[PDB]
Amino acid sequence: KSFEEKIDLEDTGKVIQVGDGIARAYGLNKVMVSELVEFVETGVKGVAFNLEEDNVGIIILGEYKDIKEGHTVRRLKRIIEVPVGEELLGRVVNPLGEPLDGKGPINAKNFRPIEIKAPGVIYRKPVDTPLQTGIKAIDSMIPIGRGQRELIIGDRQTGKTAIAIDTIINQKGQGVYCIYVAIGQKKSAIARIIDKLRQYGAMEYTTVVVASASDPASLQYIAPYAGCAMGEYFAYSGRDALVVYDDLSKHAVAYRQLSLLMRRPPGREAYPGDIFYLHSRLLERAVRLNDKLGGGSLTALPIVETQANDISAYIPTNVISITDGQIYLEPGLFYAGQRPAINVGLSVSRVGGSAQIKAMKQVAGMLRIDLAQYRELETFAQFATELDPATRAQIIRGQRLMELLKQEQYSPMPVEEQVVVLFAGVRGYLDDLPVEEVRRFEKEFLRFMHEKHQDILDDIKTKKELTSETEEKLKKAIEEFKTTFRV
Ligand SMILES: Nc1ncnc2c1ncn2[C@@H]1O[C@H](COP(=O)(O)OP(=O)(O)OP(=O)(O)O)[C@@H](O)[C@H]1O
Ligand SMILES: [Cl-]
Ligand SMILES: [Mg+2]
Repeated sequence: KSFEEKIDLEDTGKVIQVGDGIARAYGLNKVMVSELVEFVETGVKGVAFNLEEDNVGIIILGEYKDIKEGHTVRRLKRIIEVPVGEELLGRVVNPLGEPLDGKGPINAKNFRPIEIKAPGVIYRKPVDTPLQTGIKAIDSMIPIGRGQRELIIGDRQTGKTAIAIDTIINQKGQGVYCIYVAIGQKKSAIARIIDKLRQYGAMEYTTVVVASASDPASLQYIAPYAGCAMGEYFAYSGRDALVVYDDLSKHAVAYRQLSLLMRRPPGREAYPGDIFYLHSRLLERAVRLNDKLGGGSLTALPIVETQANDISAYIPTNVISITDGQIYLEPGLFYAGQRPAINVGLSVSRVGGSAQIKAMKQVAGMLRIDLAQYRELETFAQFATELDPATRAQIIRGQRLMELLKQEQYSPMPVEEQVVVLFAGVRGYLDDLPVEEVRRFEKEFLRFMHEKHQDILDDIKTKKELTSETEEKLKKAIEEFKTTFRV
């Protein structure tokens, strides 16, 4: 036994490469992803991010300058935890839960691990309650239900963050705790977003997790897992949470950079790319739980950035496949002034449709049909030698409906208002106005409804359907408004 191996290879390891806040270890054969380890000599801790045999990747938490090749590493057998709960509402934190807003310590009473295994179907029940974004295009055509996974995808500067942040702003009074995860964005941009969340009153029920462009890849990589945990605190305690991952494209880039920081062991240059599994694990944690587990939910809104609208690229293909629905944004729409720049024909939300309230179902069906007919006709309309009156009417209706789907940033709309405005459209009441005046008509109409017909809005709101009685009154209110509207 003069030269026998001294260490336990399952729970103990040896640093074989260290630098730029990362280490690679021999041993630690039984370590799991996101498990804490300790560098014995220095007392510093780390978190496992890669389980390659005898080449385990470790994110060093804190001072890495003192860690040397040959140092012993020991499993702590604990998944790294973050503070979660009410104490984080109103706060801006990094992925480890440290405050970044100057408001003092968090003093959290609860903690959760950044990784858990997503519960199986036995623990879930069907999505049955809406998550109102307050954005007409989505709430009508791409309804989201609480517990689902909805992708927001499109090129840079198409309005992706805007949808997400407006959705958050709209959760005031909706009973939804919100977690906004900024991954890889510039500090300056993130600051602006936090300011808007503050200004529009969202921070009361919102936690912002930041790992900026200037933060290490390691923090960017941990960010969404920490954010999910923070949301799970509510989901698993009979409450509803929404977590925004902005964005998973930058997250994939950070995970890739982490892997590239250490060199490959000689004679093995290709370990598999499991970014698909990383995002799959993250998103499966969106859940609609059963009654025995409290009935709460966690809705996920991952964001993916495309290049040249290439939704066939790798990350896009991955996340499209592991989400229940997709909202597609496009630069052509954006540039034409169709904002939000959502392609409502291509976008889809399977699981949300049944959860959508009845009042909205009552107007979304016709909307969808009218837009379908419009887009068919637009195939050839501009090259038609002539179009009959009926066809012209269908085009006009369609142009009016598209105009109604335009909406300014930071202005999410109550569902009952969406309903009466979309009713006016689908029923033809904007057909005789110039298209350029639809926005104003909408603005003036809704003032008019509060001023003279609040009881209609109240009824739709309370009943969540448009009854025949209220429908008739609505028809008359619209006609009444038109009476005085100045074209
Ligand atoms: N509904 C809207 N109406 C008018 N302008 C909007 C709307 N939504 C977003 N914008 C504006 O369009 C621009 C792009 O928005 P945003 O940054 O949310 O898009 P993005 O896809 O997240 O871009 P990035 O690639 O920078 O993350 C911003 O200047 C934003 O203020
Ligand atoms: Cl911990
Ligand atoms: Mg963005």
